[PDB]
Amino acid sequence: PVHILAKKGEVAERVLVVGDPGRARLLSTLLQNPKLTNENRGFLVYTGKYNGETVSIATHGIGGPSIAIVLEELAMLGANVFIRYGTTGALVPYINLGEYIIVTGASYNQGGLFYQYLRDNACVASTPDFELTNKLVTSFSKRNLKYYVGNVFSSDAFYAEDEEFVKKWSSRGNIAVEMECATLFTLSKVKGWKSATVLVVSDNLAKGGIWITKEELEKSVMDGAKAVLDTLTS
Amino acid sequence: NPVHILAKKGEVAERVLVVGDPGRARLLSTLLQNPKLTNENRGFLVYTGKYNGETVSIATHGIGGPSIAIVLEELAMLGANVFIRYGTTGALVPYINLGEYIIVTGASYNQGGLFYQYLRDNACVASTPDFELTNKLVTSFSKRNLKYYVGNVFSSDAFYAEDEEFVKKWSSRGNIAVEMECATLFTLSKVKGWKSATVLVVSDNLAKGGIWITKEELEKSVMDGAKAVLDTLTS
Amino acid sequence: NPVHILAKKGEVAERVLVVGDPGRARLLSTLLQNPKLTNENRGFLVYTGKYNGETVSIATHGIGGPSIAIVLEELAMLGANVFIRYGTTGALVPYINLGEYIIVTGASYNQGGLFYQYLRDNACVASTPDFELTNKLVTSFSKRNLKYYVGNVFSSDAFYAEDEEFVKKWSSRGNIAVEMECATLFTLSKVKGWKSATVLVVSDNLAKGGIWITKEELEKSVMDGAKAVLDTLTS
Amino acid sequence: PVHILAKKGEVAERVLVVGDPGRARLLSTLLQNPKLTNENRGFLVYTGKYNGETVSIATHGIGGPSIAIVLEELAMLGANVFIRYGTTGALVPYINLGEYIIVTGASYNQGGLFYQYLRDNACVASTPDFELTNKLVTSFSKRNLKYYVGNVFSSDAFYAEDEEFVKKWSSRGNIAVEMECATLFTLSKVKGWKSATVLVVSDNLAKGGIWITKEELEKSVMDGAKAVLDTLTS
Amino acid sequence: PVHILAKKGEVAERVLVVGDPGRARLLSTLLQNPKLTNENRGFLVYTGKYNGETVSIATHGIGGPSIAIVLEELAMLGANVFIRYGTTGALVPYINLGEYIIVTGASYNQGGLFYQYLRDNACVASTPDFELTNKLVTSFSKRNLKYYVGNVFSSDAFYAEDEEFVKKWSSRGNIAVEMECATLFTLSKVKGWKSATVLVVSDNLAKGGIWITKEELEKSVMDGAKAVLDTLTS
Amino acid sequence: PVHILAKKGEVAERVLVVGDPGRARLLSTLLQNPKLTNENRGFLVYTGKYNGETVSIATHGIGGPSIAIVLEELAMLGANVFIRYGTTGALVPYINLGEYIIVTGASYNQGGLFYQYLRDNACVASTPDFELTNKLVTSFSKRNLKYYVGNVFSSDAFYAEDEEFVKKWSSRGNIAVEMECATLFTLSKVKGWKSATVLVVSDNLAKGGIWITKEELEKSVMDGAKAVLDTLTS
Repeated sequence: PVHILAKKGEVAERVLVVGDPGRARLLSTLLQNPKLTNENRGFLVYTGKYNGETVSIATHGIGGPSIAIVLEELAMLGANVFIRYGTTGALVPYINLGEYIIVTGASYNQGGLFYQYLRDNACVASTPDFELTNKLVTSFSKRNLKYYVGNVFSSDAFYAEDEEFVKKWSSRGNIAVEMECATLFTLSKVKGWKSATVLVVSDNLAKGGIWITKEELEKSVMDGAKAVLDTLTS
Repeated sequence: NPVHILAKKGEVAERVLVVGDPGRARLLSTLLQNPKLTNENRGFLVYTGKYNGETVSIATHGIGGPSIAIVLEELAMLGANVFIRYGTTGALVPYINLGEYIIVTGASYNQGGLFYQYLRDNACVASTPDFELTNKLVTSFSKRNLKYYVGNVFSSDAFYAEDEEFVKKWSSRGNIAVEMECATLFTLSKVKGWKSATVLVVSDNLAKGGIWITKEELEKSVMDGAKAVLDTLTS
Repeated sequence: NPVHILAKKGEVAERVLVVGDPGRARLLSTLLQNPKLTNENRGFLVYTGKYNGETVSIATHGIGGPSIAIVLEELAMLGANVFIRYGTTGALVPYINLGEYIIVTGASYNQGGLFYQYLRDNACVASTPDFELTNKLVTSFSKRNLKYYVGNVFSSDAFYAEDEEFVKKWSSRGNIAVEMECATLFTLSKVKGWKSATVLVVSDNLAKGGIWITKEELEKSVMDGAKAVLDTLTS
Repeated sequence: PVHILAKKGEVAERVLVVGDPGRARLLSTLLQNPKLTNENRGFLVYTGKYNGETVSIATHGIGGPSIAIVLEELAMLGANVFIRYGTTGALVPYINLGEYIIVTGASYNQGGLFYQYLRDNACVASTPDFELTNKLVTSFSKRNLKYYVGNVFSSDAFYAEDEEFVKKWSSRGNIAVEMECATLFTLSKVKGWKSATVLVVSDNLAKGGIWITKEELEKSVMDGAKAVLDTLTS
Repeated sequence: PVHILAKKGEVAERVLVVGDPGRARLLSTLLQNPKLTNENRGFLVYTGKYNGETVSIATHGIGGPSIAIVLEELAMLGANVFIRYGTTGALVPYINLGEYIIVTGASYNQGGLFYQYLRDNACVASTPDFELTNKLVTSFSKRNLKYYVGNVFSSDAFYAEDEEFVKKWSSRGNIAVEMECATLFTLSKVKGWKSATVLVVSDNLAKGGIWITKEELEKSVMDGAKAVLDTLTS
Repeated sequence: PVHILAKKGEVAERVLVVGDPGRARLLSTLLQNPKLTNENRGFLVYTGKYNGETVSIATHGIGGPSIAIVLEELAMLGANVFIRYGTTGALVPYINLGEYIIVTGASYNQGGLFYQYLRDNACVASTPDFELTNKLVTSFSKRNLKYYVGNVFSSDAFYAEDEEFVKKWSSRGNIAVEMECATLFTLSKVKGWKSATVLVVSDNLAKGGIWITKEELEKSVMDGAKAVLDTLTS
């Protein structure tokens, strides 16, 4: 571990991963006796208790290259189950801000990180663990939360322009866009890790007029985190 | 109008079980009530009957992405919108036994041709089946006490192309079996708005020597799986 | 051994006329002396008889590169080494009339899948038929006073994929017609050392409205062309 | 900007960017009257004065996707001159630890980010601003620092295995490897920004290793930072 | 015409194209009352008479980019029929030095020039005109010359190393390697020009031990040129 | 070498390369006691002295494939420092005819030549030698010549149509277009040669046109050549 500087036995087997260190710390308060195991390079990691089960909440930063490093090092420290909990922008009009999307697969443009790991340009199925995903669905529905199940496009260029973005990716079967799922899923399949993803809808690209308040999004993040933690400790 | 599948509108059901071998289509039609052959053009046998109070069609798709794409497109033009592929496959992992089943959760594939023509560029669009439908398949195979494994498959386009590290390469990429039509089915269904899924009967294990099964042991496996699929399609 | 074409060794001739429609294979077998069905597995009808004192087989290859690749591979394993594809096609240029023929000199294609698996990279390997064999086809069609055009074709993998400038794009690239198996046939024959060629019956013109021909006018066209191909195969 | 929440007027036109939030905090002590203008998502940004000019030190995280986001938002807040200061692994045996590499270009594997921005697979020259780079050579020369000028490979997969890694990239004209330069240079050429990069060698992939010290590196990092600030304010 | 500076009516409709200006001048002596119409940038072009038929012999230099420019300009000057006459290296052991190969198609690596003309990476059939090629075969056989008919690989890198070169390209259906055929054929199909190619075997890559004398190769070049000219004026 | 038939010891380590054989002949008059060491295939090579150093002026023809062959053979004959001096079309409105462009990098479309040499599709940084390029800036400055420093697009298809040519390449950080730089730079990085390039602007693709004269260009070409020779002998 060059970036995450935790010690032997500090990182839990099951980890809730988020991109924003602010969210990691915030969610750490849902744990019992949470301990900061790492803060190097801003990647905050907390290990505490949830439902009497030891788990960790880790920061993975933005982008495939970043989350790949974090996952590799966390696994080197004992982690083998990862559930990414993040924010996304819907690509379909019917989804509201504050609702969730349980990811079933990730579309991505070839090259870069994937070529280095896969060694060629084959489109390897980028999917989460079947079982873990169904467990998330039960957990969310059990908590009466509004979620949608579908694929997402994992973009590498947040600001790159594309006048046909929404139609293009929505017509391709994706209902939302974020940036780490493809990497998380593919690397996991290749390394043998059990992974899944649930995203909180913070924006709707198919409706640049709707908005959620700050207090209403943090409540959405908190309610979902509980559902994810129920799953990580089930 | 369709130029390969010459069935008339109203002769193809909304729910379709698709298989590659026209012989399997004929053999499975016996599971339907009052089965009627609605097409035989170009050898693409399509039967339409009932099952569980639902009208269902069993259609032949031939071998390969190009062939299945054509059949799916035409069936859809004839009103089909729910497809469940029931095929045969070679396992890529040691622990999966012959005659057992694989419920597909995704398909790996090499870019090019068909995908480029439909998608218009070389993006790796997630090639996955309908979530709801796939879980129902699981439920039906479980309710009928059948041994299944859930995982991704590699949809190859060249059955006989040589590749020395084939099995290890694709199994290390998270695929547990290999066949040739899933990527096309999933991706095209995604683009066209169709609900699709797939279950495969393991007829070979590329990871474990050359173990075998009696011809009858295999037919039973195919028959048992067909019933579970038909239950799903009509659930 | 072959797992799709279940003909036994000695049941498939060295010279094979291959067609995509199993119905055409049956219909053309009548041109052979003492035609015998040597396979029907998976609908791939293969007939073997004589013509001009030569033993010849007529085999079904289904639709698409993946399908024809499998059939060619297995027929070859059964001793075949000379293949002449006789199919149907859509002209990309205005001046070619329905029922007329196109003797293929090359095939354009989109890289990917099958080609990548066989070639191992994305090189554009010249996809051309055997020179000697193609000239003989020309000679036979000329000797039988049939109207043919000689030129390249685009071997598409997605029959229904949308492309607004399709006809102009491919015709401006030097292709006079479009079908789906030539690139695979030519390239694979090149790699495997087989002698292959192809003649196509024009059943549609994508460049000129929607002119048509009687069903019988078409069958005659197919029959007349089959005779010329059989003459070539046995010359 | 949704990531860097600095107020307009809180980010300088001249920006020194580093991947580690920790390094940004440490280097802010080199500015006069340093103010923290952003803390969101861990992307610490400091603004202050140096040699009579307003300057900012910003965190870009790891990988092309992350730095692209940060550069775009800093640019939207007024930044137009960027100088990345990072760590790297040398690909040639003669470069010692603690020394510096002034980058003249970046090799990269075609990938999603470049495709989304460039709209095709063209290998656009990924180079820094010529003038700015020479000013860097001048500043590092004036401070008597040991540096080498050359191309670097901007990798997207820190942990991807490659049996011939060193031989391959060194034979392609690269003397070091890192992860954000290609993105920085290419994005800057497309956006019209002036950019450059200096790297501190913290490891040598071509040599068994060198005997240095956590404090020899500290000084090396600080010394270089002064050279960059001089350049940014030249 | 920026490179070939001929005037209206100087370039013939039918042109024999060779890569070496030395060969163009040498072959010009087979014509009657040959006139040098251009020598700009070394691209020597001669227009004379053969069998009472007006024809031209033009220099196209080495490589796809070079021959593409020459063909484009020659066509702009009235040319529409081109028969490339050059040298090649056999990829099969059974062909001797001084014999000829009548090209039926050309294999090539995608990209560069082809992407600019074709606008994407489709593998367009790169073949010569069917009729013209058969005419060459009759002409050579008529002159009792030893030729082979087959495809060739049009390489862009004469010195690029490839330890499996011969097996790779020979197993792909090519019997020889040169550098302009793919360009000649594809551009011709796209521009509507009638083209063909005959190559003189100057080397056998599948036998790095055989050699031909200088007087024996020039006789091979002269004998073949006559056969090609018979065809261009038939 | 099978193309450049110069005798070993007849080619200098320092070489000024130009595409036009005619320009090579014209510039040889700048050397002391110029000797023609190669005439084969039109690739005129002259060797002589200048500022107390042996120097060669060689012809490379048009396109990457041609220059690659010439560079490889000159290198086999002892050349290791190359400076290309060519003509170019500006992609930005502010550059006037007769002025110069000192190239800092080359954009290119992935193609056969790069694939054969690099063995894959990696976008290796195609840059000139940093030192050599600065020496060029110095020599052109000392001779009071008007130049601009920037990247160029190395095209393979002079006549390929592209409705948005200028906008596309200028927006990608390129200020001019030519055809051999990418090959020169990349091959040199892989082979260990020291290379650079200066271009004379003979046309401006972004502006209707400028009123110059065949003799203003002659002088521009001669003046630049002296600046390059000074650099090569610096």
